[PDB]
Amino acid sequence: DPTVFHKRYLKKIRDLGEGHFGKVSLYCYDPTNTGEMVAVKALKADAGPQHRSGWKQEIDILRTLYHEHIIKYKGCCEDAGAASLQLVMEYVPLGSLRDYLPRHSIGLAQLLLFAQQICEGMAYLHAQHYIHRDLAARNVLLDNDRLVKIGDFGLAKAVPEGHEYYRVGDSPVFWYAPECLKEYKFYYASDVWSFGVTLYELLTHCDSSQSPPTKFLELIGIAQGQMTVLRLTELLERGERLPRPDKCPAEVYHLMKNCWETEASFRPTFENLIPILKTVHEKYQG
Ligand SMILES: CC(C)(C)c1nc2c3ccc(F)cc3c3c(=O)[nH]ccc3c2[nH]1
Repeated sequence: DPTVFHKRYLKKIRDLGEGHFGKVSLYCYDPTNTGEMVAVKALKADAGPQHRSGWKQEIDILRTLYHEHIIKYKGCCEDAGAASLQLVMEYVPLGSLRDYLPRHSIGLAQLLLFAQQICEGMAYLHAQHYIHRDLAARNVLLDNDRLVKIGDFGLAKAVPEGHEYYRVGDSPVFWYAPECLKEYKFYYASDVWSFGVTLYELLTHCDSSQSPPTKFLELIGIAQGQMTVLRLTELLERGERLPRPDKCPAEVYHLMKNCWETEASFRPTFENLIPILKTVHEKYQG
């Protein structure tokens, strides 16, 4: 059953973040009056046809998802001037792990709990026959209780019923498995590769000097898209991998490497990752 927010009662507070197709801002929704704080995401200015269709897909997908570790869809708002809907979501005031981790002292057990929660949301997503396609620390958000909420479903897709992959502008190539780069196939297992990269980001505390783009660009250089993807594919097929983060346990690095098996069918499922991460979280907790 639909929920409609009325622009007449939305009062902008501040900007929060920029995703693939939309910008997110904080609003007070006050049909009285104070009222509820909500996040509102709107189609970016100068959006072309391809962007409007991506944006429509994002709203359609998020409208169907309902889980403790997926950012909560609240409703939509019409913007008649844009001829487009605006997406209203819960407000999660700690923002993304990309912005949070560099600014706080966080232990290994906490990082592994974040990872477990990411796997729980992703196991749910895959249950529902969607792939995310940009599973990266920038898109993992934290609520006031530091509970993980996966966000930015801008690239997400329904995997055609009867299949284990979706056949695929600017892609987040430094988070992508070789089959995505080379075969233009995005499997459920391709999101698991991306999770491995995200886990690497968590263990490096989202330090920019250690980031996946920094590490790969050191080897590939700035180049055109096609050349970048070719060079990246070659490195990955030859077994090149992101290094073990300082202070990362051997078994946690082995977990990353398993998520980065070149052959997709050898990677763990998100369902299996849940108890694996639970186990290592408890181990390093006490
Ligand atoms: C970059 C991206 C599109 C993933 C994004 N950033 C935020 C965000 C950043 C800081 C903050 F305090 C809140 C949010 C936020 C939010 O509160 N709700 C929904 C999405 C979202 C968000 N979505």
